[PDB]
Amino acid sequence: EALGMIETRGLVALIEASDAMVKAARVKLVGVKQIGGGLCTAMVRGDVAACKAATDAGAAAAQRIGELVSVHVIPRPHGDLEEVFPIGLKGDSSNL
Amino acid sequence: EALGMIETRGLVALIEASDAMVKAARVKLVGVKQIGGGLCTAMVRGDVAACKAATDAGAAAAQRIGELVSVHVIPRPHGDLEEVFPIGLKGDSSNL
Amino acid sequence: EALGMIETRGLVALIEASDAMVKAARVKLVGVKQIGGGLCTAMVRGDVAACKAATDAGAAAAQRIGELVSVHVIPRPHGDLEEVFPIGLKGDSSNL
Amino acid sequence: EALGMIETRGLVALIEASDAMVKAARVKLVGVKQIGGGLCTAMVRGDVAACKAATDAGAAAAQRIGELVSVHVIPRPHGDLEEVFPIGLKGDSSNL
Amino acid sequence: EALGMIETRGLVALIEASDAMVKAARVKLVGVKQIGGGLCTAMVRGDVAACKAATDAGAAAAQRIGELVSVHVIPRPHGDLEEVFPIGLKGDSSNL
Amino acid sequence: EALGMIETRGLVALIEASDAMVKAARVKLVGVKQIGGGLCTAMVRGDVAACKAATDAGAAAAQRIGELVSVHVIPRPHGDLEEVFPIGLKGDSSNL
Repeated sequence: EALGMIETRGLVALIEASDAMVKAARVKLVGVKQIGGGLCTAMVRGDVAACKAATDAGAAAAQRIGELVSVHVIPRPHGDLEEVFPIGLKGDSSNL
Repeated sequence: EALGMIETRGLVALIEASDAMVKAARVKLVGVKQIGGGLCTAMVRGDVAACKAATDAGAAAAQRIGELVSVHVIPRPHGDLEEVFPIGLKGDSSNL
Repeated sequence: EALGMIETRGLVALIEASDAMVKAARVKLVGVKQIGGGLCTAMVRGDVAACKAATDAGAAAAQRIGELVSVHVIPRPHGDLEEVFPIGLKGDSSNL
Repeated sequence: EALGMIETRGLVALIEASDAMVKAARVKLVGVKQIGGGLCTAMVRGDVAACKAATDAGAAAAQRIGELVSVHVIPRPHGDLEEVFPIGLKGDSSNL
Repeated sequence: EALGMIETRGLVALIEASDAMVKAARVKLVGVKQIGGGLCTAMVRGDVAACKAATDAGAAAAQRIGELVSVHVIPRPHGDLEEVFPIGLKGDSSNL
Repeated sequence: EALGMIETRGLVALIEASDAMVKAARVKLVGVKQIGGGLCTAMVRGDVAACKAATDAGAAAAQRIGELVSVHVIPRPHGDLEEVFPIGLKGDSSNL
């Protein structure tokens, strides 16, 4: 499955962006990660088309209420990514 | 149930904003999350009307004593949001 | 019991502010929370009068040695606050 | 094995940089570490040639979408590094 | 016992300041706490005279190599402080 | 044993500085600590001569690729330091 991601500065932009992604396409919200500085990121998985609709829906909403840091789709993420980041079809992670 | 959220820069604005939300409407404070940078966020659930009264009460108070980062109501949050964020009618989360 | 709170930027202001609060009135220091950015907050509980004496004693001291972010008393905090914040007469929290 | 590393300010640059590294050379993504301030770092291991191809692929991508903080290859990292940093051929670490 | 405290921006100032405090007087290093933003604080306990010698030794050293945020002695800290902060003659705390 | 320390703003400077320290002298990397703000610090132990060679090797490298915050050797660190900081000849710490 492809991967879509949205970064926001502020958590309410990011929760709203996520609700938008998920309502706008068959994508699944799989995890969310903050890195300090107030930066936070949501990840979704689904079909490549969906992740483009998703992240495009989610970017819209973020910008209406927050501050988008970045939006991006990786169509075919390396399986190696699922080991290290909270982007994985089964609660595999991002809790340490 | 709808979802209301308030972000503040500083925790005493946010505790006061929360006491305000909860006193002003039938909404329930369900969790609170910081993301570094001194940003912190409270979430409430209740009827759509309540979450508008709540967050409108809470914004007032925040601004009197702190620095509101953002206020917002999502009337019908996707169930997918409850998996990933501390917005959930049963201590399901935001402890890892 | 009422609730008093002091925010400081820097932890030595905040420890001194707390020693001040607690020496100046019958209030009890119940917890302390940092939110990154170097922001940290102390909470006390006691009679409404005490929490005004407390926080007024604590603000004085903070400002002599640090940087007060904010001071504030909520006379009758909603019981809902004790679920989510380290403001509670019994080590109920703020450890996750 | 050599060690390659990419730092980004923002996590979506860094996830994209990583997918790039790993697709562009026989290197293995071994861990990722944030240090607050929104700084985050990915580490890869492989042959010296690979880690140069990797990190050069990963830098490209980071800069297209984010803000690279730094890129660098250490051809022959001291074994002492594997004790203290998440750069190690076997989930040995960076969880405390 | 009295309480002395030093705040530094940067951890090597703070480790050096601590070695200084402890070599210069009969005070005991009891804990150290960071609050993000790169702020970190060391606490010592001993006789009031010692904590003045200590913190005065420690301030000197900090300023030679770092950035002192603040220095301060509280001669007779409320017992309530030992519940909430890492200032306590017996590893009672500051691990949650 | 003496103690050497390097602070960097950015983790790849710091990993490179460490590989340098350890290759340049008989010193041992004993731990590493971040304090938010993107500040991170490595500690080494060895003979006083070594820790001067080490930290001097490590500073060089840091500055070529990052931003050194500070370098410093304490020849004879108080045993009290090993209780509170990740500077200790036996995985005693800095995990809470």
